[PDB]
Amino acid sequence: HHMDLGIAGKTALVCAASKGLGRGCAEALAAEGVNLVIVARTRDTLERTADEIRAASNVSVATVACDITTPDGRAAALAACPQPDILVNNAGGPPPGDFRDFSHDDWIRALESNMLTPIELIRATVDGMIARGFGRIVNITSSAVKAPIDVLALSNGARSGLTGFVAGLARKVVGQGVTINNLLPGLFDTDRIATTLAAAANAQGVTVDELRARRTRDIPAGRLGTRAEFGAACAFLCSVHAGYITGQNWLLDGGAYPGTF
Amino acid sequence: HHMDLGIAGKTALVCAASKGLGRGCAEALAAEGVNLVIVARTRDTLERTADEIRAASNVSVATVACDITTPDGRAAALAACPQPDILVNNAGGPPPGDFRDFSHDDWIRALESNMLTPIELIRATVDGMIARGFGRIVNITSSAVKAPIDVLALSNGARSGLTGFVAGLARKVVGQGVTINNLLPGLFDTDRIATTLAAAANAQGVTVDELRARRTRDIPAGRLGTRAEFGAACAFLCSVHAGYITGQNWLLDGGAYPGTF
Amino acid sequence: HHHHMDLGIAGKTALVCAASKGLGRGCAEALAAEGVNLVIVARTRDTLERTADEIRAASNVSVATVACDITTPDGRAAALAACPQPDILVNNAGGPPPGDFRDFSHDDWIRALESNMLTPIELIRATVDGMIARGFGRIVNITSSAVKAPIDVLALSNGARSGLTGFVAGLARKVVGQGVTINNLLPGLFDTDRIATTLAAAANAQGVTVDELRARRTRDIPAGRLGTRAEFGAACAFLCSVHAGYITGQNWLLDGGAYPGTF
Amino acid sequence: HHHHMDLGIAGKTALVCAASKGLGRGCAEALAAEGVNLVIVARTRDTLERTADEIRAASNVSVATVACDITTPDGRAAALAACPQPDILVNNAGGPPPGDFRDFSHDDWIRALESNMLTPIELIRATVDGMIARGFGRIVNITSSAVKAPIDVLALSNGARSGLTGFVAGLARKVVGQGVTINNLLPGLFDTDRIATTLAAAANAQGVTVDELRARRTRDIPAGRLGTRAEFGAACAFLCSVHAGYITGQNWLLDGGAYPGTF
Repeated sequence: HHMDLGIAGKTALVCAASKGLGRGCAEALAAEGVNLVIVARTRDTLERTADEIRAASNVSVATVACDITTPDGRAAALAACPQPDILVNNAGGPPPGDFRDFSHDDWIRALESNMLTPIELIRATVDGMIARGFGRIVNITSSAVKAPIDVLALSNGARSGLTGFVAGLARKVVGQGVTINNLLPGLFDTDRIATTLAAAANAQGVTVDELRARRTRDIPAGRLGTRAEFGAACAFLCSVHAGYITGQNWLLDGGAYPGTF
Repeated sequence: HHMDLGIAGKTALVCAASKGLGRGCAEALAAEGVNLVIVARTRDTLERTADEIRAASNVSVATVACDITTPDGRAAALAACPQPDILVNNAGGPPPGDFRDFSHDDWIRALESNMLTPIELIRATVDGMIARGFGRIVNITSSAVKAPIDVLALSNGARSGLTGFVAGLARKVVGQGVTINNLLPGLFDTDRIATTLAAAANAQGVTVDELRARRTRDIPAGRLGTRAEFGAACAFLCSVHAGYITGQNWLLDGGAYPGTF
Repeated sequence: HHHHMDLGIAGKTALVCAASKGLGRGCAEALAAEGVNLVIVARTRDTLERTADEIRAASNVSVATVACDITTPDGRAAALAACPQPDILVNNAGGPPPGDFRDFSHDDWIRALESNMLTPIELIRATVDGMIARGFGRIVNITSSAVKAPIDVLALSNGARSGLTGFVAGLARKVVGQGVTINNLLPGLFDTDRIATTLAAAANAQGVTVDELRARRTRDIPAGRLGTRAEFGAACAFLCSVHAGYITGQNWLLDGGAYPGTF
Repeated sequence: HHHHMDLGIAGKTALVCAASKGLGRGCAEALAAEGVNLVIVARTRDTLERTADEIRAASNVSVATVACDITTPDGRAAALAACPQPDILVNNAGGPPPGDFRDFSHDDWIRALESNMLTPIELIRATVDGMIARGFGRIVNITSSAVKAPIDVLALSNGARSGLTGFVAGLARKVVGQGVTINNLLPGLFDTDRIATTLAAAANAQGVTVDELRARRTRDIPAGRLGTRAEFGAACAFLCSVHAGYITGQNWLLDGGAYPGTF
């Protein structure tokens, strides 16, 4: 009698889910019987990922290729999934830089991608969850929310704004059967991280294996995270066993962040 | 293909597990195939709880009736479970009061029960976990660690001391396959809470149903927690999917604590 | 007889936002008592120039005024023309009205982010390089105790002030080695004209006496009183002092113990 | 010409623990400059009385000394006999040596809890009722930046100082409405004699120059320097002032930005 998360037959809208942590979340939810609508910008990769999840599990996997940060792209995703039980917010962050070089429009784009679009997706779906007495909102943010990185001012700001908004709203809807929680990944072994690592490796003159050992040395767990274990945490939060858990900021970083809290 | 926590056949030592949250943890672990050694002070209740878990699951459930806060009682528990894979620390807190009335010995007893005994149990078992490349330590503390209650100075102090100790040690052993995490319960529907509630109800002149509605009004989720959902969180932390999670303080309180973090 | 604390900043210059009344005026008056020359900003001219008159009489520093809207590019340019090289910058702005985020338009979010996050960041961007060049800077952002404990009806300022706080944390570690600190002051409930006006409208809306509603909110404050703009300004002045150069990226809660978190 | 900050506590009395040198001496000297009469405590007589001599010459307040061990009942009684009714209490004690908790005896934990948690709590218990009766009290506990970011080799002080911090949080909300505040100061790395002695033994053990090891630890501090006992004492004095009565249960980090957490 293994752990039954109790969400088979529910529906999840999973953002930026063709690769990486979003993909890991979709895979974990489908493995528990959750039907999916998965969103990304690029058609080809999104379709292959859907084909793989569909073949591995026994659920439907619809796809929306769109830019969810625009009004018409957001409407496209919501038309494909108008009444989700589960919403996984997720978006790429802006490139590193010095805030002296960021325009006003740079700040707006970052706030739209990593704060206002998540809030609008919650806005559009939360009343249906309330009416049905069940909802699970999981926002993929970053361990930078706990310890902001110097060169990531844009996502430091935008994701911290989402986190403060979530803290207020989570307490408002939990009594109606809807939880809202944030997952804060540290460094995870995704294709994006790998091709990023290969960028700074050829730049810093080091090998790719050498620079990987350096970033690992700063992780007490001595490894990167995997998209499977991240998806597993997402699935548990979405379960019928987690309805007393809301407004939480779960750090999945192998202990790298040094704070007591 | 539901979620396989991957811990069938492992061994767990669960403290103060004849009733309440400790019992819920033991039940959840046994349901995932974990063989148990369960500890309490009173023989009769401990044996009935073991009989019930044994009958419901297919695992062995050994019992130790002892006072784990003494050297000889701690040795009794460790003799019954010398090499656990999983350790669940758990102990009743001291009664409420005014610190002007607490003796030095009151402080010592509270520190022994809720801080030093957990640390000694970790001390006695962690090297075996390291040698085997796997360990899970879960400390049941309290939501008071995040927002200390005026009349619970003794447990406010002792549990905060354990929490600070854990933060340092968790980062040291995670690379060796051992995680250490704290579960912070809010108000849960246990027999202890119920008979406590009936105490302050006959004292304050109110009904038992009236005082229950009052404490609920301060919980945004509009209900008390259950020992099953608490045990489910413990089981997930103990799983092979949670090895990148350490040093965490997971609040299970229906959103009552108002802080962003 | 006794020495008493010399904050060491006499003759420096502070740019203080929304300084015509309330907490911003408290910071301006506390800095003026330390010998800091002032440029004070507000949208309306009449009240702002009256405040300048009164600070000039009460202190021995120069006070200049800019009536402008710092949430626009033109208003920010006007402020920086009048104070191009501040040693001290106090960011400060009123928050948006409360409501339910399901009734917010997209522009409600943009305006809240502009007022309470992007405008402070832009003023920091425009002033920090001069502070670095002189080896001394003090930036104090007036945010809110709501940053520690958000409530759902203040969704707009919850989000925007939290976003500012997250940015500040990153930048503060980058510039402290060059003599610039960046810290946030988080007020609970303070005895200002704005608060007294807002409280009266809630008492008339709820059908209760102003005394009844004042007492109710005081019951939720362990200190049993409201804060004063003077004690708030005093904390601002200490952060701006030569004795606070090892303090940066902090979020100092001035709320009479109202927030119950250990941290 | 300029007024400069009057902390309003001239003529009050402070009991300052481990005040013969280092951060405790910094707090004593900062309070004496505000007109606060002193009772200063340390275990050894010669250094303590020398410090009293020097503070007396530098200030206009009375200084009394108690050579005692405040970790024992007798030592605490001696301290309270010499200062039965302090307005201000500064708790302060050196922490245990570093090590691996698997090598600690049970008594190692008891002694660490006594020194860094139970002794401060007992001194608060012995002095708080008088502060309440007079409507004014200031308690400042010197803890450590390790309370925010514990490292495993400091397990003993990690646990004991965290336990004190959790107790303080609860009590601080109970007494602030009666005019008593309780706050914690969390030092990072400060330029004291104790630190210089410890650093030299690590440089001789590691086979490196003292300069080499000093530079290495400074590289981990964004401020690029060590803290001073003077700026630490200044923050203590501000918390002890009449301008800090709305501040309680706080944990002020003085570490040059070393700890990277937003909060």
